[PDB]
Amino acid sequence: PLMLDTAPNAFDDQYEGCVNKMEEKAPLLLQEDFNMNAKLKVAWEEAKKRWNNIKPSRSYPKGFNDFHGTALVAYTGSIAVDFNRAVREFKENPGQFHYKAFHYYLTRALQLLSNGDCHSVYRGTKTRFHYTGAGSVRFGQFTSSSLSKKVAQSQEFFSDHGTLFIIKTCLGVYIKEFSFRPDQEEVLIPGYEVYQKVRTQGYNEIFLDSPKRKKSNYNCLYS
Ligand SMILES: NC(=O)c1csc([C@@H]2O[C@H](COP(=O)(O)CP(=O)(O)OC[C@H]3O[C@@H](n4cnc5c(N)ncnc54)[C@H](O)[C@@H]3O)[C@@H](O)[C@H]2O)n1
Repeated sequence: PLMLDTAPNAFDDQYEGCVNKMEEKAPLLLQEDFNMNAKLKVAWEEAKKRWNNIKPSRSYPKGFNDFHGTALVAYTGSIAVDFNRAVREFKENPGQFHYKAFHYYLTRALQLLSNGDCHSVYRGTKTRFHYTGAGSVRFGQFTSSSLSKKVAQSQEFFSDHGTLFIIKTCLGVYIKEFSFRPDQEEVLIPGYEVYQKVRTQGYNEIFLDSPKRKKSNYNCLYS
């Protein structure tokens, strides 16, 4: 089983106060990430082509640029697992974090896309999660969920050995438009959202309620 807690070791940068500085420095940071992360570079190049195709269909929040769009498209792609792991295990050995720019752009994409609306979402997993009683919960990593319980419980994401999270999120963003899917009705939740009410029901249902945005352990680390 995996532990569900406040994600004390996750890279949870919210970039409070350094957005202008990051928008200037992240392009350089991105080249650095790529130079040491071949898988990310490939996922990004492929996502940039798809973004090019998606972009004309609609308008995006002011300040939302191609980096934000390409990061989000890439995330719904195959790179999510490796990225999330790197974020989750950050504090462990923060010398080899090669998603410095990627983490910023994806974080900023969701910040720009989130109006504040709250959602009832569901997330299915094939690995059992155990709440270790910390008092509250943060996912740490960016966390995918769906507006549809059907989707969350589908064999694609869930099995009896895993967990179904029933979540009320107010920072999650409906990113259907961006996904290589998009019938997954995905709501992407930032890892720094805190759920003040945690309730386990049965062996595989975890209810996460009372979301709140709280300060992160890291802030503008690479700015
Ligand atoms: N899960 C859903 O219901 C759902 C709805 S849309 C969606 C899509 O699924 C794809 C992958 O997303 P996902 O977030 O499941 C990938 P996520 O990084 O959760 O991968 C899950 C695996 O990573 C490891 N892991 C995850 N969390 C932890 C943890 N807290 N501690 C230790 N190890 C952990 C384990 O191997 C776990 O099985 C994306 O394309 C996303 O768009 N998933």
